Amino acid sequence: TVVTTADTSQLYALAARHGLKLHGPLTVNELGLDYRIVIATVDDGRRWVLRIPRRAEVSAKVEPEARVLAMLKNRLPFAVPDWRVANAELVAYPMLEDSTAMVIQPGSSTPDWVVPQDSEVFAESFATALAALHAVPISAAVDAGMLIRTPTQARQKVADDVDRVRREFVVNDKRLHRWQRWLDDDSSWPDFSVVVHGDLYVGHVLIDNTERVSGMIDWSEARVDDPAIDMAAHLMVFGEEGLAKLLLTYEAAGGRVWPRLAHHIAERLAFGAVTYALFALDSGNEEYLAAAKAQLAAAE
Ligand SMILES: CC[C@H]1OC(=O)[C@H](C)[C@@H](O[C@H]2C[C@@](C)(OC)[C@@H](O)[C@H](C)O2)[C@H](C)[C@@H](O[C@@H]2O[C@H](C)C[C@H](N(C)C)[C@H]2O)[C@](C)(OC)C[C@@H](C)C(=O)[C@H](C)[C@@H](O)[C@]1(C)O
Ligand SMILES: Nc1nc2c(ncn2[C@@H]2O[C@H](CO)[C@@H](O)[C@H]2O)c(=O)[nH]1
Repeated sequence: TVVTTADTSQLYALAARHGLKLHGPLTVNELGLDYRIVIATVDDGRRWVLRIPRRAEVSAKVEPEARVLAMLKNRLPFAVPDWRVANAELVAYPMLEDSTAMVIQPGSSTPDWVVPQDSEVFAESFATALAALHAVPISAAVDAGMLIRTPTQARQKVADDVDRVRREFVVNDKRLHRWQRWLDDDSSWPDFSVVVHGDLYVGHVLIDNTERVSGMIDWSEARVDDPAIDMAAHLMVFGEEGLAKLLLTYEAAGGRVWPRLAHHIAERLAFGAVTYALFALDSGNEEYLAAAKAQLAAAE
């Protein structure tokens, strides 16, 4: 035989327990710390994504995320995963075959490709898609049992994350003062919350052949919270010029803005160091921890 990374017999049995008959090519990504991700061919001739929780604490998150996606399906003008299997041992959905807005080889630190800066179709359709997401009524989020943060709770969560990093790591003094100044800067913070994706960047956005946004994936961080959460990565990837274009079109599409939104988004992006450090800490992974500590101690 030939040794292969995927355990085809175990994967077949797992899928079959949930009404899916695997047959044909599959691909496996075991780099995720919480899930194994397999793209598999099923006897319907279609590819399906198998999202396999690794541990009980991850399995616990399946049921609430399933309620989120069930609520979002009809309320977004783009596709989201259709979790036709959702249980503690397996999530599975038909693959949304459109490409992500970037392409990267598993394990690599460098993408092969990112949708270009000058793609007006991408920029525009991402802005309108984001306005549509942020227009989902909070009532619908409450009815779906989502995590809800008022503006005060949103700001408290950021404070709590900063304080946890301060307890566990040694942070550059200027970084600490930046975060504290932000937390104390009333004019930066929004006076409302919206449904956010929570982990939104080009790698979780799907596009058609023309580069028009057609879907979003990986909704595990979705909640009602600060809208700027979903704009930080756009600034990170497309710069201030990209952000300026996003905010103009987002507002024109009905997105609610506030005067210091662009500033707030930059502060949220800086806060990404906190998010990364807590991910590292909770992961127990020494390589991620090494990177986090180095970033935190470094002057920005
Ligand atoms: C351009 C392409 C590059 O993407 C980015 O830089 C995004 C803008 C990031 O989001 C930025 C912006 C941000 C707002 O997230 C969208 C912010 O939270 C974050 C930490 O970094 C990522 C997505 C981060 O992931 C996020 O890291 C979190 C700690 C946990 C998140 N999730 C729950 C599993 C996860 O998706 C990550 C750390 O990159 C550096 C992923 C890590 C594997 C890499 O270094 C990558 C190879 C990348 O540099 C990239 C793919 O080449
Ligand atoms: N194009 C596409 N990629 C997916 C889909 N589901 C998962 N992926 C990929 O697998 C990762 C983990 O879910 C994502 O970040 C994507 O890289 C999908 O339906 N379509």
